[PDB]
Amino acid sequence: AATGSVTTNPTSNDEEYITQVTVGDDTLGLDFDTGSADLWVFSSQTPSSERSGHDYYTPGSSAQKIDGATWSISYGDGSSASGDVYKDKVTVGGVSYDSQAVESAEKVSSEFTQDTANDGLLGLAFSSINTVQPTPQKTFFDNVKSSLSEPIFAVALKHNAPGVYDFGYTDSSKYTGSITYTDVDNSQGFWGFTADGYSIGSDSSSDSITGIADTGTTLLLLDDSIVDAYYEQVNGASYDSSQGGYVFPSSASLPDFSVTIGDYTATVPGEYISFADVGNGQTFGGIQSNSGIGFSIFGDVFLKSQYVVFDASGPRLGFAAQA
Ligand SMILES: *[C@H]1O[C@H](CO)[C@@H](O)[C@H](O)[C@@H]1O
Repeated sequence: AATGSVTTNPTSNDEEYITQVTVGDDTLGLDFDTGSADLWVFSSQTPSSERSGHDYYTPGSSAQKIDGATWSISYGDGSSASGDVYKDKVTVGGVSYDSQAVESAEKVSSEFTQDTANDGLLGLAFSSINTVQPTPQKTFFDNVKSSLSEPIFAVALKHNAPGVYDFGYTDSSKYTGSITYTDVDNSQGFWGFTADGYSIGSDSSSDSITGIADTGTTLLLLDDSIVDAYYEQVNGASYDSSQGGYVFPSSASLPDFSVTIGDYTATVPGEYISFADVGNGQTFGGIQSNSGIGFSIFGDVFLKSQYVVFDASGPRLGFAAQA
């Protein structure tokens, strides 16, 4: 079909969002990641002991191995995954591509194994950063975009509730008002953009913020200057060394945080900033430092209050308030 949509649901505390997709003859839940250009899956090649409890892909009659191709992805916490590659049919809510490069996991870390609801990743960043070697592969969106009514996909992640991913069109029932666009910087392979300004509570700043829209990241990661400024507004807040971030009394009042895009305000309700309970009557904040990254990451904490349009023409990023 020229258009299609899929339901996406969050795991506990909105840590990640999983979306069902069909790969070959199998159906499994993958993490749609606009910060990655790889589509990898738990498979029949993954050790039985490592895929226990997971839905997985078994390369069948429609699979065509890309002989000699390998892939490997490493994460901050140390988690990793790697394996080989096959081309096969991938279908996302009616939109499919018959020969999508599917990266089969031959090994994954204990963290991945323990996260039984997560059976892989479906990268939505630019193909320029796909990790397959010796020759990188095209992402799903890159393969199907010309066949869509419009070369775009949109995301409306939600807090503790079902959300959606739209391909080839925007769904007017998911947002209010009109969509406001801003130019995208894909030089690093990400959906990079620059917010014109921001505001902590009712205190606005005329300074811009440059970063990327990443559905695969849990929190809203900003510059220390801004993170420190935000928690200065939260009574009892403090940096918890053992938690690796700012925490505060679970009952503390949290101000909203918004960023300005053109004439539109993308507001993160203070409610979403109270991320997770860490015991002792303390809560871990949804806003944390982007230290080490070099730039800001507009992750799920931020995205789940917005309807975001990823437009390949430009490219550009659009924002609108969720209905
Ligand atoms: C994708 O979405 C378009 C626009 O709503 C539909 O016309 C099509 O049938 C498919 O559901």
